[PDB]
Amino acid sequence: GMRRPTPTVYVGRVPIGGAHPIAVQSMTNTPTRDVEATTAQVLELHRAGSEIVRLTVNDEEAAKAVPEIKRRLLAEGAEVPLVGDFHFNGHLLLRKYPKMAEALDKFRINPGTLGRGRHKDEHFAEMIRIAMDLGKPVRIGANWGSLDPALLTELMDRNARRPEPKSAHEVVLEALVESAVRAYEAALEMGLGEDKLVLSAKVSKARDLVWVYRELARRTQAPLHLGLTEAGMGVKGIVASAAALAPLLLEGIGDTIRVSLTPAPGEPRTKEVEVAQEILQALGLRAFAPEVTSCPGCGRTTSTFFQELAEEVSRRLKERLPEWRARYPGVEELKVAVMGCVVNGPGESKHAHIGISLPGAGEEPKAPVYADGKLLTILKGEGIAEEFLRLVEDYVKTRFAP
Amino acid sequence: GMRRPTPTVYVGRVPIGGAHPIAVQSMTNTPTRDVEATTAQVLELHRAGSEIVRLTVNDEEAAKAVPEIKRRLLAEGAEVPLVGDFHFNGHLLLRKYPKMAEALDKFRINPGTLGRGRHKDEHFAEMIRIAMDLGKPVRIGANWGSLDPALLTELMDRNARRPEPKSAHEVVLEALVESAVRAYEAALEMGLGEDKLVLSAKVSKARDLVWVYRELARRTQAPLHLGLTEAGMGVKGIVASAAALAPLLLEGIGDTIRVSLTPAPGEPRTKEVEVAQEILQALGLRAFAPEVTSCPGCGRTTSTFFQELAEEVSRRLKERLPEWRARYPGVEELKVAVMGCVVNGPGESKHAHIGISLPGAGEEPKAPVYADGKLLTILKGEGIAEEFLRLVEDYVKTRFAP
Ligand SMILES: C[C+](CO)[C@H](O)COP(=O)(O)OP(=O)(O)O
Ligand SMILES: C[C+](CO)[C@H](O)COP(=O)(O)OP(=O)(O)O
Ligand code: SF4
Ligand code: SF4
Repeated sequence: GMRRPTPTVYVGRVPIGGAHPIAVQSMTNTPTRDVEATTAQVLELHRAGSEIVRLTVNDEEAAKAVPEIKRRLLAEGAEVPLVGDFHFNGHLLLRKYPKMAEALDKFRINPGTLGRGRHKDEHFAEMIRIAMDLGKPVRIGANWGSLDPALLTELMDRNARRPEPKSAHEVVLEALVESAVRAYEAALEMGLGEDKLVLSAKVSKARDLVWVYRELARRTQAPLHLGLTEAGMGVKGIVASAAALAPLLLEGIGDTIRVSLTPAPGEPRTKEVEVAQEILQALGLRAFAPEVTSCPGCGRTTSTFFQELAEEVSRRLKERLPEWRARYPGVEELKVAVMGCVVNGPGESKHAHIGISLPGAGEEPKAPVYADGKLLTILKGEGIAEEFLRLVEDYVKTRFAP
Repeated sequence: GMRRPTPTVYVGRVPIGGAHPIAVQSMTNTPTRDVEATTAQVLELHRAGSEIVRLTVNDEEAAKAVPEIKRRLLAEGAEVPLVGDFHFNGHLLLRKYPKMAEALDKFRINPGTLGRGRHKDEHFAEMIRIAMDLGKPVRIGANWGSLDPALLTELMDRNARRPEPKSAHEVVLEALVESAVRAYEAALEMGLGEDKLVLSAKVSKARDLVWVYRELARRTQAPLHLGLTEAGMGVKGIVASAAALAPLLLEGIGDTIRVSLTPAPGEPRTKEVEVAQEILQALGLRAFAPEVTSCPGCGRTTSTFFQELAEEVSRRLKERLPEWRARYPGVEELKVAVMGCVVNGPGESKHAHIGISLPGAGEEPKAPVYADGKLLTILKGEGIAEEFLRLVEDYVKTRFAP
């Protein structure tokens, strides 16, 4: 289950591929024609951790805005790469607005939103030609919400000739993979470099996504852009996204990710970037920020004190991070434990860089603190929380000193 | 990647094993001695979907309370099975309080919290004897927060003799597996039935959990209780839990799950049960409630109207569910789509049972609705939301009629 080798594709300054960290990306939801709102959100997403940012380029007004958005970003020294998302008229917009084409750092094509049969091949070829002329990379991104219907008919007739035809659902997933593979092969044949081609083939159900990506990974050599499309709102969207991605990421499949959450009204667009980072950090693939390991608490602990302490520690680590990031290289790998009682508290604290085990039911009112697998001190009284946070600050300064 | 066969273990009326749905469980956080608070929370957890509920049985006052909690549950016709969580003094509490022993529906033993070496074997044997005498099932639950240190030394010396010794971390994971396996074999040898034994071996990091469970699954025949221990707070705990479980569940490993979230202060203990259900539903393993598939929205849609509609649909489905569950068998499998524009909106809506595709940028102000893969109607004007919800109600009545 080691990382799938792939050629490197640069999206701006960010390399994508088997030799590189899995890159977090996101997409804006502001109208792209609104230069102020869109530039602000691109910066917001980038500051949250979005290494690459996509924006829809849906019409001429959007196309006209892109060079000004890019100008404004550069003016503040924000080197975030921009992906243009094209559907239906990508070939017209790229042809008509060469300054937009040049301002983007990558073009997204969807093989199912090119046009009707004869025109499809030529629309696709025009986009690919422009990308080659400008040295831009392309994502060929299929999505089962926009599956090429002629290809689906071809595969439905192939399936019908089988001694045991597969289900309609299965054929749809075959067709999605085929859509991406065919387009990938067509681009290569036209001369686009392996260093300029990323593929995706998204579906909205986890088990299907796994199947699809295993097929992509086997059939192609490209870096893969992995995501569960239309994952939805709230806890459902978070859970579905994690569930879908983890099996693939653990098998070494995927070179960049996007988490497709529906924000609740008033919820920041940066939530999807947090989720993406948590997925990669949970699986030990990247480290972005200190993490807190804590027990659920049970009838052995005093629920509110323990929950308050864990919350307070997490809050403080988040407040310290900007400073820590600047002073203490490697601090993103910090593991801190906050535990409710003696059953697992010392042991889990010993597995962390530093951890505290509160006293639970039946225990003397003292809280041992462990660091690097051994007892550091024992805390008691009021301000356990502030004392522990001081010990954590001390530990960081020593362990992650430059 | 089909379901691992296992013998069936009944926990109360709930069967656990390869022939049965993966059971959702949880654990209380109230002091077990508080009969009113604990009974209330057991009912709350059970009504949220916890098919089995664990409670700590840490001391004599807790032990004395258990038969009254069980009485109170039965008095309201709540047949929820109770698992007693025992550490350090399990053998003393079960011996001293036979009415507690009989009131429980399953005993949890942790091989690392039995006692010191010589006494450990006898403590374990006493618990197992009582379980056999009463016909109770047992979980032998190892946890790396409470790993038997003598076993770890034995395995550290075995490792040191290897031509290429493994890391200390790797040896810890070996020891955790060995702890569970040895105890399982010991229980079987003493005469406890294969129909009375569930195993777990929990760690707090996802990739390690996968390794551990693949080993358990191979080395034993028991049903497995799967969970990422000490998963933590908030989005991190949710994501880590999903990430850890999905690879295993998709490979067919795991017969019951528990999600080990730390509640934020004032957050209900039922959140962990929601998360558990979302994991299983995301992976197509169980269906608990209708789900909404929605796009993230982008610069093609009007952010707030779309986000409000998706939120409103999700809210309404949740309000209708108790009634629907009673009237319309199978409704838990309902899939509804709410989509932002024409790019993926119709296609994704066609994959749902019923879905709506709002008009995005450039489009006529009309919203097609699809059901069973084909156009049902087209909505326009105000009250699109109420009209769509009426269509969904109509669709449910027809499709899931008894
Ligand atoms: C932006 C858009 C056009 O496909 C989609 O509806 C959803 O975004 P997504 O889930 O990131 O999927 P794509 O990579 O865009 O296929
Ligand atoms: C309740 C308790 C005693 O092990 C733990 O700290 C945590 O609960 P858990 O994460 O469900 O892990 P166990 O199944 O109890 O090993
Ligand atoms: S460490 Fe103690 S308080 Fe925390 S859930 Fe475990 S047993 Fe309960
Ligand atoms: S369906 Fe349309 S509005 Fe929704 S994210 Fe996709 S492209 Fe954007």
